Amino acid sequence: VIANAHNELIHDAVLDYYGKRLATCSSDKTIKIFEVEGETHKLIDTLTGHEGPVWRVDWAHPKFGTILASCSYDGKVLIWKEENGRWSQIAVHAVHSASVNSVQWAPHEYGPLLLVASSDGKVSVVEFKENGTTSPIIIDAHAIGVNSASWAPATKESRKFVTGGADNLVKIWKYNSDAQTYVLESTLEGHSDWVRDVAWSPTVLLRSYLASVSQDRTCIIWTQDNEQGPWKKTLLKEEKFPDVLWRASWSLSGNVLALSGGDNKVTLWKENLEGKWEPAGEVHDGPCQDNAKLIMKERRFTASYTFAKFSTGSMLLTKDIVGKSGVSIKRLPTE
Repeated sequence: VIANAHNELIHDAVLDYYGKRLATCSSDKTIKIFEVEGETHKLIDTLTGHEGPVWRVDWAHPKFGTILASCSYDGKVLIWKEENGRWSQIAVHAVHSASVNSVQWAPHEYGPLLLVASSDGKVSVVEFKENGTTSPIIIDAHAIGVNSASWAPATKESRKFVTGGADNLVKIWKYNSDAQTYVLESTLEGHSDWVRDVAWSPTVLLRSYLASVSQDRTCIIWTQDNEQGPWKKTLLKEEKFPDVLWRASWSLSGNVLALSGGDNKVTLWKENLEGKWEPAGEVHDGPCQDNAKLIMKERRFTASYTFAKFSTGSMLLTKDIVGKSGVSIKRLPTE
């Protein structure tokens, strides 16, 4: 009836490719690594190096070894690697001059490719190559600041990714061989406030599925039937959600969408009739019977902030301030 919780200001978490390694990052500048087995989480190492709140973390594909990517408000991205049980920092990606808000590895087919979004208004793509053919591609995306960037599924010029800025816009970028960089292929203007997160669905059918989440308390599903055709705008539901939406995540199959924010619970959404979206599920020292405050004012984060992410093996990890790791992981059949 009355619960005493730990300092769970965890901002992000990610489950590796099998489901044996969990990583969480928080506002207290620390990254934790958990050994996942069954329904219990074993802390094994605390990674330190960031001089500010850590916003995101993302595992690389196991075919590159055990590699973790983390980004922070300190404007830096850190690449961590485990060698014979030894966790060591093996890279510093500090090209951005402002809070780095998101990081995500590309589809393995492209290689050890990292996508980065920053409040400095730019997006960087760095192919780390262990033995050293490594130059970064830097792009101006959302002058007023980029909040999130997400890769598109694999099918060089076929490489694509979506971004969401503090200018209320969603932008789609494709790689151009002749230009030697990613170019703006589309701009979408559905939202009336900060786009908190954008997610490109891995589903492989006719249309392309795209989900944008905004500070205006609405979610938009973007669709594209033919590869060069326009982009259709479709509100998830007709009316606004009670509160701010923070995150969106597509399951690796079954095309199910997981929303963080809006209602007081992580809500799932599936599409079962042409262009109709409906709820398909849901998920639910301080006693509730420092500077993180300021940085969150500028970052416009509130107390109702939460996250949720789909993972291979059909898993969904959500924020749970009561767990040992502060994260819950439920396997979820999605078809």
